[PDB]
Amino acid sequence: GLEKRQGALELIKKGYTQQLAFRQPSSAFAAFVKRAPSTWLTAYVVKVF
Repeated sequence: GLEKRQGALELIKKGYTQQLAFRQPSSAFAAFVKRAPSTWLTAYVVKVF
């Protein structure tokens, strides 16, 4: 379709920002800022990022 890529990039940037909201001070990630850090999720975030 083309031209629809720009709208896709905004979704990636938006998803990136949201994921940062769940980033704990330990630089790790989890389902919530309260739940214990998940080794897998933290590793997965790196894979996509």
